[PDB]
Amino acid sequence: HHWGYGKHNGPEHWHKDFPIAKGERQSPVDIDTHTAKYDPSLKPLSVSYDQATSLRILNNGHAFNVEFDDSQDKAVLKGGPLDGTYRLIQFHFHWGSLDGQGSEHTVDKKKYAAELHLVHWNTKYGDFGKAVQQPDGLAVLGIFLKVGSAKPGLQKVVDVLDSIKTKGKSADFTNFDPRGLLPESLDYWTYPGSLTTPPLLECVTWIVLKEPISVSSEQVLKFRKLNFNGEGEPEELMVDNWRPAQPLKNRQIKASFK
Ligand SMILES: Nc1c(F)cc(S(=O)(=O)Nc2nnc(S(N)(=O)=O)s2)cc1Cl
Ligand SMILES: Nc1c(F)cc(S(=O)(=O)Nc2nnc(S(N)(=O)=O)s2)cc1Cl
Ligand SMILES: [Zn+2]
Repeated sequence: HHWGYGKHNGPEHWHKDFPIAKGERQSPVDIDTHTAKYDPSLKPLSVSYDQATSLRILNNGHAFNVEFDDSQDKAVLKGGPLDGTYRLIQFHFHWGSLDGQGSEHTVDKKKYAAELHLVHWNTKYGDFGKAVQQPDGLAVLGIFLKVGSAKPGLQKVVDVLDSIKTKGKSADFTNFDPRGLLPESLDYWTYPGSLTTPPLLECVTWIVLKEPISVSSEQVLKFRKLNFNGEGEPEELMVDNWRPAQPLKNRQIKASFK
């Protein structure tokens, strides 16, 4: 039936309905830190989220998305390998059933407990819909989450999760500041890729931060209490909603740091 992360509709099945699954620039990929090359042509990365307007949080049966108002440039990503301005539309996470797995991208094969994706679209293309029809339509800022100390800026998300336990549920989630989810350093790796979930469109410039943010065991645990299924259907814990590393093929990963 519908794609998912189960044994019969998981990552290894997606190619049947979404051929691009075996394309040339699929994500995520393993980040070989030694093979990644520092790039001088990379302009300073700019993350301007002070005017961010969060609107709501929703369970789409695959993960939960915190959406933002992107009708105006309020939260934009610029600089780095990007040409132009990209507006934040939503962010979500990917996590595992255990602390030892969960991230989509990996660093020297190392898997983190989870991974944060802040999705942005290129303003030159008018809307998100048109942006996903362009090779450079999107820019996703990926941040790894390791288990350790609690991340203050993530608790507001964690505490609202009970109100959107099942697929289809959503709740007002205004005045949330995404800056509270950013690590100290902005050092990153970047490469051309795709969405990590169907339709797996290859319209993404990936920017993955090197420094992980640390979250508490209890914060991650609450992520695992969510449900893939709908309210009246049998319970299936929302865990391991990540796609494994895909072939890098003809691509190079650039580092913004030497
Ligand atoms: N417009 C547009 C786009 F959004 C994406 C891709 S693509 O990602 O390179 N190729 C695929 N086109 N459809 C695909 S799917 N979901 O496998 O059927 S992905 C090509 C074009 Cl031309
Ligand atoms: N066409 C199209 C698209 F390319 C993407 C999304 S989306 O759900 O908002 N975006 C996400 N889908 N995958 C994500 S990931 N894990 O960041 O690569 S972002 C929805 C539609 Cl309808
Ligand atoms: Zn994602």
